[PDB]
Amino acid sequence: AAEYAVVLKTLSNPFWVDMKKGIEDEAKTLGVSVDIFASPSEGDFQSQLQLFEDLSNKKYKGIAFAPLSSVNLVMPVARAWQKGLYLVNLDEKIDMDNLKKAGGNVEGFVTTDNVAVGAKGADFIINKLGAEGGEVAIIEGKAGNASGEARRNGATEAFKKANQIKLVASQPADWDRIKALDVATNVLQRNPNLKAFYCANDTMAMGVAQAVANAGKIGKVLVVGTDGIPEARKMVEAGQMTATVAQNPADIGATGLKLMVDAAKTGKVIPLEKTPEFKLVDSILVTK
Ligand SMILES: OC[C@H]1O[C@@H](O)[C@H](O)[C@H](O)[C@@H]1O
Repeated sequence: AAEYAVVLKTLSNPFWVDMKKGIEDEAKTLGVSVDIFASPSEGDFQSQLQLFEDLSNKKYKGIAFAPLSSVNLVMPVARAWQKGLYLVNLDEKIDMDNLKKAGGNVEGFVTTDNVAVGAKGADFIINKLGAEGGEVAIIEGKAGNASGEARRNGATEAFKKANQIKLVASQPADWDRIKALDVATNVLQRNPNLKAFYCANDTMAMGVAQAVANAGKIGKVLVVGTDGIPEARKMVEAGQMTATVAQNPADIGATGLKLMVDAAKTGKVIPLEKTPEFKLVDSILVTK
């Protein structure tokens, strides 16, 4: 067992594959050993809990983690903090109110500005639709996930400021390709004048693009994703997706590791009452 553990969401999604490789590179750069785990699937709240708990029970100095939901890892993260492990939250913000109640904290949180991500996606759709504007929809991540909610809120508030836009639907598809395809299919059927989807990640954006194609509407309905996974960047380049707000999961991972290693060197965990370190990794809009 290595010095440090990492718990990621699922390597079924290239975003997490790239974060894993970023962390592995940074561990070599820093000269520290890392064990990296992930759940089979997005659905696996309980397994991810048991996985975290199994790690906390061994001899790791620190754990960096991206929880599947805001709440599923609260109790095991508290347990690790109590035991004196250096904890870093990656990407997906844990519920800090529930974590405090459980008697835990984290050294730091490393993420994208997910409000600005939503805003960039919406601002690009507003720019593309021009003065005519029209009806738009948001395809959300899992309800209550800080990542998704922030992108929903940034996009919504951007759309609201533009008179010529009407947000007709804003619905969860739980980071799932087929659920995103079903939701978008139904949004299209109910809203024959839809002009655009903003999608809180690329897994969902690719299902949305498939819904648009199925309805005969490629190019006529814009599709904007988030993450910049390889298949979405290809869809963008080929005009099957309009754009994606790329993230840098390698840098989120590498920055989170270094924050964990820097914290462990102080030889005391953050006090319950202290505000964690906060580091932002840039986003970039990818277009044709
Ligand atoms: O795992 C689903 C999604 O989780 C979010 O928190 C990440 O920032 C990525 O958008 C990822 O695709």
